[PDB]
Amino acid sequence: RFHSFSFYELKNVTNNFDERPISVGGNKMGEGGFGVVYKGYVNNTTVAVKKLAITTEELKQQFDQEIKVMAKCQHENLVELLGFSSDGDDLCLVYVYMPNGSLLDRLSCLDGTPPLSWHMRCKIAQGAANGINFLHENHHIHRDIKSANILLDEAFTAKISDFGLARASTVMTSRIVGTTAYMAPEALRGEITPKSDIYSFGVVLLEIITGLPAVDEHREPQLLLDIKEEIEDEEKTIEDYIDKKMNDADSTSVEAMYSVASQCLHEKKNKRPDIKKVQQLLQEMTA
Ligand SMILES: CC(C)Oc1nc2nn([C@]34CO[C@](C)(C3)C4)cc2cc1C(=O)Nc1cccn([C@@H]2C[C@@H]2F)c1=O
Repeated sequence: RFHSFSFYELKNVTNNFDERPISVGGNKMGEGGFGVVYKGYVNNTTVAVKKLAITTEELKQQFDQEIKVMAKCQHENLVELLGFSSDGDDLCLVYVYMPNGSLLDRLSCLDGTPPLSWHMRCKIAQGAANGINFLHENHHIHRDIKSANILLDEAFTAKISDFGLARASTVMTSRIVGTTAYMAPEALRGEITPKSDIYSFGVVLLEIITGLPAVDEHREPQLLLDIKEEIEDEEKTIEDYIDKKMNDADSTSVEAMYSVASQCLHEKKNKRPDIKKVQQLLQEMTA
């Protein structure tokens, strides 16, 4: 069901992979560890084209791993692969365009976008949990859950992205991959489990509550997961950290979200809630 592109087609529709940012008149919209994301225009449709940039064989394995997961993983809250380019030296993945970009950039109001309302933040968290539930229900571990990997369409529907590190689902690995500021302690040690996705989602819930990135070079505490200490050690309250760029943050619902995040962020994996419980708790917050 995926359209095979020749590489030259993608070169043509991405202004020959103009690496300049969109604002500078280029085609680059963002980047990750595994490739650079470009805006493309194919058959009157705006698309996202990720050109993959780790040993070369491993890059191909991740390329195909995204294809295999995407082939079986279709959901409202998962980004949709449209096609690929495997011919040529470079590897390309073509996705449905997401007009409102990443949750990370929207939380930071990048490029002048308005602050997200608390009501929309709750819907986004629910949508993201629905996507993770689909992955876990179909026996997949994302392994890179983070706000940069939660994309938003024109209606701000949340869509989980980047299944290159995804795995089927005790099991350990020589390769520790992920985003350290979001990873569970067991994941930092090479353990591979769906419970590590829950911990990373807890950091995301914290980013949503506070509007702060998971790590900020010029910030103390520099890691957001550390603020869970100040709350439990009574050094600070969740009030002190609630994003001030909001006018509709009911205290009860916000404290409800911190509770879900706190449970997700227990260092012991087996004490973490499962995704269905996380779904249930998040639904109960808006009820
Ligand atoms: C987060 C970055 C990397 O992506 C985007 N940023 C955007 N910023 N803006 C706007 C518009 O007006 C603004 C003020 C600037 C917001 C629109 C965007 C669309 C995207 C996009 O469609 N991005 C992906 C779609 C599908 C998949 N993947 C995964 C990487 C794999 F391919 C994507 O990254």
